[PDB]
Amino acid sequence: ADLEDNMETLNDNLKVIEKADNAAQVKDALTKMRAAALDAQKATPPKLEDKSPDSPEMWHFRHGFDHLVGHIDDALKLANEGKVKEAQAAAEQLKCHCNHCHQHYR
Amino acid sequence: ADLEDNMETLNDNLKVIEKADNAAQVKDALTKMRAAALDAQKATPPKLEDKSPDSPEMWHFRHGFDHLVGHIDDALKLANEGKVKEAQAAAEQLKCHCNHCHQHYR
Ligand code: HEC
Ligand code: HEC
Ligand SMILES: [Co+2]
Ligand SMILES: [Co+2]
Repeated sequence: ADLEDNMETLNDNLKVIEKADNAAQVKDALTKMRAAALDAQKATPPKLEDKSPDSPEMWHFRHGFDHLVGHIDDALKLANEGKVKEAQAAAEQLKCHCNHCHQHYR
Repeated sequence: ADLEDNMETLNDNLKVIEKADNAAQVKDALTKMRAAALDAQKATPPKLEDKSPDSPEMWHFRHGFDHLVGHIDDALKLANEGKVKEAQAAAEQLKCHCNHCHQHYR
């Protein structure tokens, strides 16, 4: 998988969670999102290839993935409690993370 | 001013930007929000009253204000460049910062 594949996995699984109505469905989708975010988390993206690894811009980009993963983890815990609607609300709140990183990068 | 005061300032001024009758109200509201966020960063939220100031919880709470201030500063720069519509568009995205911190700590 590459960055584009991981991003499509995140995109589609948000909608799977929206469409779902049970905890198993939400858990499975969040687990796939976690794997995609972890797969994309470590690579320096093309626009930052020439920046220092500890540069502010690279730091903020890496933290975007770290924080996204943290909130996926929190949503997964809600699904594992059987709290379907709370997990779905947490998943919808992930969109803020998506848009924030995209707005910085583009 | 206390944390409740700071949050009222943030709420009122975010809505001012959305409803701004003229462009100059946007910069004025962003300026007040910036100060409210830096004041709030010096408070302890009720749900974290029993936690160490070095807890992961207090660290993430304080950091949320630094990140909010960074995006307020980006919007202020747009306003100061005369790009007030772009600044108003940027201000609407600030709601993600409010929602993220609230889901943890409000
Ligand atoms: C940075 C820390 C990111 C986070 C968090 C998320 N995405 Fe992303 N996304 C990122 C990059 C570097 C790119 C490629 C360059 C570009 O500007 O497109 C993308 C791209 C996408 C795409 C494809 C283009 C598009 O239609 O927007 C999608 C569909 C996408 N990203 C989805 C997505 C979602 C749903 C996220 C949150 C769950 C998300 N991304 C987080 C960088 C980052
Ligand atoms: C953490 C980093 C926060 C950010 C960013 C924002 N808010 Fe907040 N808010 C936070 C806490 C911990 C609390 C609870 C305070 C309490 O004493 O109970 C709040 C509360 C509010 C409220 C309600 C205030 C009240 O009198 O009960 C409002 C209206 C509010 N917050 C608004 C608000 C807005 C609009 C923000 C973004 C611009 C925002 N807050 C950011 C913590 C944090
Ligand atoms: Co968080
Ligand atoms: Co940012």
